[PDB]
Amino acid sequence: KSPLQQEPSQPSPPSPPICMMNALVRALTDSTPRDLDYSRYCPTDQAAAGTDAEHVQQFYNLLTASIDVSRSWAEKIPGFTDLPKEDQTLLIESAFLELFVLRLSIRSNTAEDKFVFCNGLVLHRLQCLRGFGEWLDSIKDFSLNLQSLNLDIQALACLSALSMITERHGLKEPKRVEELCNKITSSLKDHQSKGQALEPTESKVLGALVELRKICTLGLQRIFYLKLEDLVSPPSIIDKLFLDTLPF
Repeated sequence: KSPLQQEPSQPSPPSPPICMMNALVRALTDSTPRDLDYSRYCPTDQAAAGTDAEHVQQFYNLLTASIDVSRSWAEKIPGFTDLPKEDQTLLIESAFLELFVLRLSIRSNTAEDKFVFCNGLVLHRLQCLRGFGEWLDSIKDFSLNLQSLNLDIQALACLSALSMITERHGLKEPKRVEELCNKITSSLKDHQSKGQALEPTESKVLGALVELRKICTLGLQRIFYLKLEDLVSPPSIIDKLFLDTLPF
């Protein structure tokens, strides 16, 4: 009598408003040290006296703390949990080095040649030169460029989420990760329109994004040689990350 065909053409009322930008910023502000720790901070530190083995030990200890902080950072993000369990794990492991570098560069001061970690620990430049070496130096150069961009708090919050969220390879539903990426870009996009220019600085971000990626692969390269040496052998979590992640 009355058959149905074609699309329903339902307007579909808009979803209720969400403070997406605020949530990202809130998480970003809490994951920063206040007390600060300069007990081991020194103006001069030459690579010597167990430089390799001791520094390598320091390297994993810092990352172990960094990844837990990164996890909490991801956990604070709204809609992060909604993604499959495996997706959330894949995103964290792949983006752990990127988040550490990105967050470290923002917090660090290139003019002062000092690096401030999310734990408040400061390793100047030479202190991390023992292992990172030229790898650290690249981060300092990257940080200077990043500072030039400025990137407000809200803009920065979306970008850190953007770095964390991206299509990998054996992803759970590429679209789950992409869905979240679009969500971050939605908040971010309105942020870029807030300024008088109304021009998105994403293109500038992508140029620094490639450089950021170079650091991510550089981190893998440095540790690859150190692991062959096996000065102290990486922890299960960090070694797991290396094997789980791929250079491609």
